[PDB]
Amino acid sequence: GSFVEMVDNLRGKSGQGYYVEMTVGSPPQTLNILVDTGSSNFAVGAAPHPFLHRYYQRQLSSTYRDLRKGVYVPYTQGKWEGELGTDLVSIPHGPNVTVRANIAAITESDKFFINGSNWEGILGLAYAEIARPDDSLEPFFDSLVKQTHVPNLFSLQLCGAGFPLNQSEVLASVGGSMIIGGIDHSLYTGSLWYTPIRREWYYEVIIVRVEINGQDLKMDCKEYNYDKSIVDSGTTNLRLPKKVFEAAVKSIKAASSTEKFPDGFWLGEQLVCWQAGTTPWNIFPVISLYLMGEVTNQSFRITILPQQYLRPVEDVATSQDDCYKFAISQSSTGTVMGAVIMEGFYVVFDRARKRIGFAVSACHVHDEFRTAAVEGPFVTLDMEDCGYNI
Ligand SMILES: CCCN(CCC)C(=O)c1cc(C)cc(C(=O)N[C@@H](Cc2cc(F)cc(F)c2)[C@H](O)[C@H]2C[C@@H](Oc3ccccc3)CN2)c1
Repeated sequence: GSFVEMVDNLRGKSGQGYYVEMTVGSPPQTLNILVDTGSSNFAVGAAPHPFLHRYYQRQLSSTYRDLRKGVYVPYTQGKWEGELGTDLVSIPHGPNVTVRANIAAITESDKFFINGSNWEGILGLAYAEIARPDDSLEPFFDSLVKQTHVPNLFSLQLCGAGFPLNQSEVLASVGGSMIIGGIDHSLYTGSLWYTPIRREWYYEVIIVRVEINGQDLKMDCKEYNYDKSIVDSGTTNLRLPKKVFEAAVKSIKAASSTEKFPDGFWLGEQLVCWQAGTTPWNIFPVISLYLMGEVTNQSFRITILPQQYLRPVEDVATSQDDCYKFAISQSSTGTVMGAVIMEGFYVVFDRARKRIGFAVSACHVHDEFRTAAVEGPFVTLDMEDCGYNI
């Protein structure tokens, strides 16, 4: 590992998001910021809110510049409205550089901030095409690269604990690493396999085959990417297009049929619990997603365990039982490879070479019998046809 200064700089968990510490303004104002590869705006709370114990105070920054323009971002989940401006930004546990970046000062929000998450803003790491108001508002990473010598690449290791973390624990625990400008080899095992970034807006990729315990889901691969497939640290679950979700759940139910679970569990709403240490991991299937490779007619696969798609949650009775929620749900906006999926791998966002790399994470949760995996190559034809076109 050659980036020790950035190793272990993240905190959080899949259900509330992973964040990195940043500073904005002069003198520096420290804020915790949600790492979101699923959007492209850098925005921070800039006014009191019930769930924030601190926020950006523009009047106290000598380097603050007002862009005299409003901005509104309606995400799938929540929304915020704010005022645009620029200011000096740094990442304490990151590259030792300071850059002038666009900042949306949030003045109003609805279902955006999360009670107890410990973050006060969001860092959209995707491309300008999806930035609000429009693509003229340069994203943070683009500014960082244009203004410094930092290589055009970042990598993420999100570390799920494998069990519930209470308020005190989640504040003291290391949640992972965000390596800005490089790849740290201590964060993964095995080889890195790369899939092309189909188009630069979201970090869009193409899934060409799906297996549940090795059994082909057997759908037209176009269905897997309808209307797109993205890698999104800003979403907890693996979200799947309606028809794919229905087929996946049917197959996962069949594989785990030795135990019956309530509909509320499969809807991702209610938790299921087992006596301490008795979670029957072995009855649940592994899930493999084959992604387009960099070489013609070649693909590779990433395999996740139920230790990834079953999200640890504290029992309503704070008992000693081990409980979880099903972290796979349906989408009407394409496949979303969220945090629970990223927790199994070290993910390299190689913007310079327009590709995304995957490798088994040194911190993924597993058991003595199975492990997550990244394997290849496989001969796969007409993969271009797996991509969707409106
Ligand atoms: C992460 C903590 C738990 N959580 C949020 C609270 C329930 C989710 O799992 C979740 C669930 C859904 C169904 C959507 C989004 C969602 O919209 N996430 C976006 C980021 C985000 C928004 C928010 F309000 C609170 C957050 F904690 C995180 C991300 O950019 C998604 C949205 C879409 O891309 C865009 C849509 C519109 C504009 C720009 C990007 C694909 N990436 C997030």
